[PDB]
Amino acid sequence: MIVLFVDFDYFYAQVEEVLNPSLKGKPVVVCVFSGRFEDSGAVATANYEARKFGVKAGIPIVEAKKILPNAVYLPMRKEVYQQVSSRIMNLLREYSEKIEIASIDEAYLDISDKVRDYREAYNLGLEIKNKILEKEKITVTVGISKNKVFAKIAADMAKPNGIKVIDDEEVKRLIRELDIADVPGIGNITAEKLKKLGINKLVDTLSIEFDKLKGMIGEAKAKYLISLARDEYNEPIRTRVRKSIGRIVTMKRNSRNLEEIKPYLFRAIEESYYKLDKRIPKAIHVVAVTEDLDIVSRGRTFPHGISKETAYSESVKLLQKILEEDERKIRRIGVRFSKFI
DNA sequence: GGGGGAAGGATTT
DNA sequence: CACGAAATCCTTCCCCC
Ligand SMILES: Nc1nc2c(ncn2[C@H]2C[C@H](O)[C@@H](COP(=O)(O)OP(=O)(O)OP(=O)(O)O)O2)c(=O)[nH]1
Ligand SMILES: [Ca+2]
Ligand SMILES: [Ca+2]
Ligand SMILES: [Ca+2]
Repeated sequence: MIVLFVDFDYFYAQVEEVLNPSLKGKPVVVCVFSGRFEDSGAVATANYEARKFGVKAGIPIVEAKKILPNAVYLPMRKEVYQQVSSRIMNLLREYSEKIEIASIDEAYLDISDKVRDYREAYNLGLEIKNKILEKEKITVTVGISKNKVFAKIAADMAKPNGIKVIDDEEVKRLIRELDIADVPGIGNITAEKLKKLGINKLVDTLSIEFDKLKGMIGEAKAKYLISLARDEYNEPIRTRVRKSIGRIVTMKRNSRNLEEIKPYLFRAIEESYYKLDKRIPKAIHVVAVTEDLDIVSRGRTFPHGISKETAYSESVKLLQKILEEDERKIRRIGVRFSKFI
């Protein structure tokens, strides 16, 4: 079982770079301006020239402006990146059929066939990096191991613009040397729940009774960590398919006024439908980010599809339902459509 | 007891 | 201060064999 993971480097930043070469070399920060005030918003991502000074995805634009005032700040253009991504995903098909597109810039290729050992894998890794750097002028980091989880950790260790093979000899030492927090799927919250159990490496999972672990982190993730530590993880690569579409927007001000909110909620629906393009959804949820970044949502599943007019009608009710309960002001508002016909 | 759908959340990338 | 989008998993509630 040989898995090849491809991760496009500082993707958005790099695309903006590609589209305007003069930018290369300078510190670039791709932003998402909320429009509340001046420079309100957050960082979608940044290139390494900015990354090394602490400017990273998540921080407010204002905190980034404070660290690197003379860096280039571009608005985020999601659509563009999307089409550059897909074109690259096509070039990857010319190397395998068994492909899983995890995100806008991640992909696992099952190449157990077209190879047989790692020496001929590290080669296909270079055939792919170079191929991509050529047709689209974009650098990627390749990771190669026996399963998706390790294929990915490989890339993490080798980025940016790198390639790495995690055979088996080392997979053994990693199950003991790797910090549990650096395991895909283990977030900050899960990483911390694992300290209170004495789990600081994968191996420590074998030392704990399964039930005390299922109670702390749930069964799924428990069976996940164990399988990996017990070195028998083998999830397959498969074609993932869109299950939901949506959009959440930020309001210029926080409010509880229905008539003051409806315009944002409607614009969200309008955009969601544009993206739905031909897909008919049976389920709708109205999501809201309260005044203290807490996520609230209400929904309804219908026996039939949902016409645009129905959606308008329903969303207004679901929002009212939200204001009925939570007495907190609303900062962000949006919708999501699922259960397509 | 346990299937199976719903809904509202939690957590991760 | 602190945007966005989508997946999976969890706990709870419910109708009913
Ligand atoms: N709006 C927004 N976009 C994000 C965020 N994190 C990642 N993205 C987007 C833009 C990133 O270029 C893209 C790929 O994510 P990583 O692959 O997580 O980001 P990036 O490629 O810059 O770093 P990397 O190549 O993985 O070392 O996803 C985020 O927190 N907010
Ligand atoms: Ca990544
Ligand atoms: Ca990446
Ligand atoms: Ca992690």
